[PDB]
Amino acid sequence: SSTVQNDLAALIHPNTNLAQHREVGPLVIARGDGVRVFDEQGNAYIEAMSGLWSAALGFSEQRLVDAAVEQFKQLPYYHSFSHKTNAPAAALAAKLAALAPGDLNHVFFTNSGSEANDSVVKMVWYVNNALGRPAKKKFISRQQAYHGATVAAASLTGIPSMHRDFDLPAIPVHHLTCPNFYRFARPGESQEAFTVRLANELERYILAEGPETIAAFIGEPVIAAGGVIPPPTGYWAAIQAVCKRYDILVVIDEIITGFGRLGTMFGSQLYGIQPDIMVLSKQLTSSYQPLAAVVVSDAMNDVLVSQSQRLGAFAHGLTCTGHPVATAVALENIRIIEERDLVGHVQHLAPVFQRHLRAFEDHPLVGNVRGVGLMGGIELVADKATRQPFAQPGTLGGYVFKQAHKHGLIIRAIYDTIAFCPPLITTQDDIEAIFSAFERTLADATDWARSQHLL
Amino acid sequence: THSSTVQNDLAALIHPNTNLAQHREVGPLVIARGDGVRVFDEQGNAYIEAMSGLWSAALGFSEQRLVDAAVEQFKQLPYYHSFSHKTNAPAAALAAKLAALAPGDLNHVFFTNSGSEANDSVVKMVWYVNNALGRPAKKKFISRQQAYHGATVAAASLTGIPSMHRDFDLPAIPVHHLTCPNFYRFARPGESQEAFTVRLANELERYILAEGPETIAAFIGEPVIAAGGVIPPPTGYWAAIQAVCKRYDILVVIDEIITGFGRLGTMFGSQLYGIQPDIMVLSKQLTSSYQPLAAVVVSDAMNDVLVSQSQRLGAFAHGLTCTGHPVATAVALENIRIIEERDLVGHVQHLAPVFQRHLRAFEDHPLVGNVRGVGLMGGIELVADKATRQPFAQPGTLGGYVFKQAHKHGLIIRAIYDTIAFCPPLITTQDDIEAIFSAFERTLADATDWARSQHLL
Repeated sequence: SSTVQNDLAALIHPNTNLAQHREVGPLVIARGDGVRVFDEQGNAYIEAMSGLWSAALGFSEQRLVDAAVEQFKQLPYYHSFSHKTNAPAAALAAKLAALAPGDLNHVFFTNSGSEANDSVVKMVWYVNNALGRPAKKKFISRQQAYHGATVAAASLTGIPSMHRDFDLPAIPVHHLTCPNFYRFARPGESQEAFTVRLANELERYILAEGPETIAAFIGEPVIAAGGVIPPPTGYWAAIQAVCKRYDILVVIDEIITGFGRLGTMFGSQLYGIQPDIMVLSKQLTSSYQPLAAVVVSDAMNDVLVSQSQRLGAFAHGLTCTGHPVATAVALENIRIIEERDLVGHVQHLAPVFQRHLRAFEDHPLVGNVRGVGLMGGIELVADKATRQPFAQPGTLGGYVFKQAHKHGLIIRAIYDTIAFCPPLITTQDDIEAIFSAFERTLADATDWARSQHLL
Repeated sequence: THSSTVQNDLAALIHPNTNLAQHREVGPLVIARGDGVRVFDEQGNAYIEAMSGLWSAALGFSEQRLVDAAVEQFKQLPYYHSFSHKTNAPAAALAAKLAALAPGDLNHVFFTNSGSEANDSVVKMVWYVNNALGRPAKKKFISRQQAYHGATVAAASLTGIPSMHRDFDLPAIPVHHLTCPNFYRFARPGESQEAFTVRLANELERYILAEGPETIAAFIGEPVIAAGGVIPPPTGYWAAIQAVCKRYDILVVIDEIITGFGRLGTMFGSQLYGIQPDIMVLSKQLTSSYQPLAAVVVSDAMNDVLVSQSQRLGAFAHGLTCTGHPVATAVALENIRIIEERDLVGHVQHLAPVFQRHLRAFEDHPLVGNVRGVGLMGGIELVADKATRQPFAQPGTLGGYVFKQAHKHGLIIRAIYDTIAFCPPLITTQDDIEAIFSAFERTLADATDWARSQHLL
């Protein structure tokens, strides 16, 4: 059987229209090279999304392969239960502690960001039980947030299509307004005034619920999967100021913004966030190995230790927690990012990247352009004057996603917002190639949107 | 002075399933190198890994063919996702291979990284399918005391081991836990195993009728309870449980994350006990843990409802970044190929009688209350009084000693409170078995002296 035939017979795809899949079948990706991937027939595509916002070092970094191979040949697997450990997992924990801001000094490993955020929920409940605060358990998130796919993590997620028919949220979570200035600012309202309203919304909820029942706020510094939405001016100062006055932990999900994506090593630096807990994945390993990390404070670790003293063990763990090959790849991935000063590279490249995005502001299909560092979004709308969404949201974005392949370009459509998140290794020439292909794609999409009567 | 690894670990690493307070005092044991069924620490001490790590390293700790499979895939495509119709050859081939191996019409496969994610995915799929069918009340899960199904919030709610719930506010989804099917512990005086099975089936049916079958979506269970104490089911259990579930249209979810790929002497434990699952979950031996991978295999009927939902909702809005990871799935494919090529299921069938006899040699030992096991899994439960089956005053005190002391005799086992578990790699030889139990004999002698001096008896 062909790969296509194996796929159509047996594979349930994630985040895919499974009915349309029976008709159109899969696109088989066969090979990676730098910022490009190739399908089974040999067609080339510039991967302007780094896959899933994650392949920081591109798709053929032999030094990551080498790190995996070297570890495989010594010890291809061992666990970290019952005091057992391995050298890469311990070295990576120490490295993440050295990189993370403030007293974020203690690291717990998982396979995925979803597991990591599940672990945060469990750790926070555990610590507040240990502290004699058994009521202090509710989480606060936001509309359009993305924090993962497990039952708890997807309850923190605030994208409504990810809740529909899954009975989510299934744990106590409140979702604030999405901090999207373009979409929700009032006529003539400044970004600062929008932030005032968002911060007051958060505090109004805390006071109505009772702060003694609220354990934590979780958020991405920039909302990615929900639409590439940078925060409005002053937002993170205001949110932290509120949370600090109620002993509400600030959990910062850096699974996409971490490791240079915004032009600083962690997005928390750019926005002046001091997290109580920081969550990392994706560019942590360039997704060459499944790995995520939860980084917590000395104070939180001390409570975890006092719990083991009275309960006998920290009764939480995954079979591959601390996997020696996964953590060895991450350690090498970080070393490359530092040795090659890729954070500095993003700083150098971000202006031309952002300029290319904003060149489309006057385009007939474009309602808003936004972006920070090496992440960007171009939101297409049915009417520029009224910011009107399309009658069936995603109709035009879905076309752009498909049609870009014909021009050798992979982007990701978030309904009708076109996302860009290319590898940290992207060059000036790569940027020009991305936008040449996107120009051709958007010209096709203009003909298509007009014929389809979408505008 | 401590090694750099020890210093790094003590400064920064939060350990899973570890006493974090004791860890500050005793520090970590650094495992450095693998060699077949053995591992070596940083000091050069050697250990026969009688647990395959975490019940999982089926091919042992130095199988170069799995390394080769990872390398060959790394050189072509080190990562790509499976969202938005994208796919890769190893994930598609592995899906087809698992569908070919799985019983009945378990023909459709969803990939995750971990068993916990997989069981979380099962919970979501079951709720999704029941909403799709216009049955919004049919959502409750049934599990069992001492079950283990993972560590995420939902999966750990299905887990029935109380220490894994304590201070975590679990269960946190609707679940009911039946009696643990442990004949040694819960049989009445003179009761046969078949009679105990009847009582367990009637317990399940009474619960269903009292709750309302229209509110109950699924039963989940391991064929043999592993992390909960190596507890095989009593005679006829699975036939009886399945019949009740079928009577009330309750899905049967079989968690083969440990029993899968030959552990019990059949490719899947469902064959040994005559289980036909609606959903089967796989991990661990799937890759010998060389790569994080798990799989959910569902029936045609389940898949048809998932497809009808995408028709009306636009997408199956569920997925992990590394779902279907090409390196992880390529390693799993080669792992299965080696199991088949070397007929390791047949090898387990040959080893199992010898292994089980070595376990039962300890039945008459003064510390041993019960010996149990099937295939290449076994457990030796230590008790304070054999006549009354009395647990120890502080459960785990003796088991913890045995765990520590076995290292001194070159042996790694796992203590489940005071039950000693054995689950060696599929590649274990008869010589290896003799070495395991020679070292365990010496450890149990040490423990008998220690238990006496400690006044535990």
